[PDB]
Amino acid sequence: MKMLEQLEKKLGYTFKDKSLLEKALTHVSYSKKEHYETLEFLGDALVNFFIVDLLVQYSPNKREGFLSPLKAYLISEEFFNLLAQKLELHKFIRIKRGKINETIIGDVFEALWAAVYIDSGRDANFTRELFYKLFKEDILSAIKEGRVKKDYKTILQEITQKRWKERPEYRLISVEGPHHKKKFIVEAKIKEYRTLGEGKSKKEAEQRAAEELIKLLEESE
Amino acid sequence: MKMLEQLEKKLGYTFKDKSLLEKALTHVSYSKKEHYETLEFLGDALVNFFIVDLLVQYSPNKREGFLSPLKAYLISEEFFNLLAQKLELHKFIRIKRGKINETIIGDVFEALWAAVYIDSGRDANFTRELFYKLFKEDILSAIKEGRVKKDYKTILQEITQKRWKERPEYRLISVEGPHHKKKFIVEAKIKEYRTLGEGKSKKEAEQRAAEELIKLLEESE
RNA sequence: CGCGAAUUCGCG
RNA sequence: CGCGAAUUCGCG
RNA sequence: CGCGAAUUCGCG
RNA sequence: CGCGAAUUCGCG
Repeated sequence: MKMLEQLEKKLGYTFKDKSLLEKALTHVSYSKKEHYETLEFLGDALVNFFIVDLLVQYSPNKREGFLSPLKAYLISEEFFNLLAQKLELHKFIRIKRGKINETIIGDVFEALWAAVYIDSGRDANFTRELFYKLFKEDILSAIKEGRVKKDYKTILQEITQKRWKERPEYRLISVEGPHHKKKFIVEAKIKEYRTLGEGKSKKEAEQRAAEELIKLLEESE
Repeated sequence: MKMLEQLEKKLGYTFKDKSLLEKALTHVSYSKKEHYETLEFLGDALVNFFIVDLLVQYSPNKREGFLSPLKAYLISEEFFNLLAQKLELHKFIRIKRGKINETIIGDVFEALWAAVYIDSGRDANFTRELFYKLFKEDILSAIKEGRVKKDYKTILQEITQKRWKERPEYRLISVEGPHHKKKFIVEAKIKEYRTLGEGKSKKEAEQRAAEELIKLLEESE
């Protein structure tokens, strides 16, 4: 296909089986029999490994407390899209009109790499170098500027300020258990949408509620 | 023969560098800045990959709905402990005798393969085979035989009947999500104790709840 | 112990 | 319905 | 679990 | 209509 060649040209790899490359680009809404779903599964574990290995090598601090935040960002939907954009993935994806979104691009990106892996005769070392060739420069850049992930409270506040010029209100509902290992439950509220959050401290609880309240706000669109 | 050599043989690999192999086997509580924390962080990613590649290649059903639960069981410390028996890590692991539990063994399991990976000049392929060499059948064995999920409810019932002669009471708290994928949340209670659980079905939720209820039904009387 | 039932939970 | 478990009741 | 059905939502 | 998710009722 005139299109597959281009995508291959960008990756610097030619598939020994065009049906495999095509499968990774095909969404379930295009072909109920052969879609990226399964490769997506394998790519998740694959890309995860590539990124985690780059992290433990180029991170100024090796402790888990430090590395965890960075990983959360590196394997996030957001970042995967940035990297998928260097290939213009949306252009080559085969899906039904109006069903595409950022969650999808992120997955085909994962599947895409599971494809190369398998098509290269499951050669891990090879796939990894190809991946770094195209993205190592970008990954080390994120690690260096400490790019983390915004917590739910900050995200919620922005969402609710973008739409209503208002901020949610958290309130303490109840307290329970023992004094040493206390249980908190807070209520996140915006307009008339409400969610509850449970946790060890008032803050963590709020973080939970905010996360919930964000899900709720999504569907109300 | 030395401790290491004894393991290197049961592992089928002779470390170029001994320090690395002995680091993966150490617990901070013994070696202040020479424990497996970091290696474990990479090993996790490395092993999750080794498994996922094997799972999506030989699994009967290659649907994400089917594989997802299988994975959870395959990379669980619970399972890693079973695989670990092949080596009896609970014999070479260096630690202040009196804290070595199940989790630690798992972390060491992951941390070990990370050591192999590095000492092998970071040859994922090589390390992967060495892995299948030892655990391929075991994994395949568990992949197709099926997971005999733990019946927390009945167990929980066998306890409250033993200590209070009264069986537990479950209670639905909420139901969220689209009707094609509802997400339940139930609250299990006994006498004056409470715990929550959530799942794709009431039964599932009831289990996740009767579970946490047991973990806490041992932190009192 | 065996036989027959009940209640509850689980699996099929 | 069947199997299993727990706790009961009856019979042998 | 198997048989017979209802309801809601998703997918062909 | 057929698949699939969830919730139920009758029978075995």
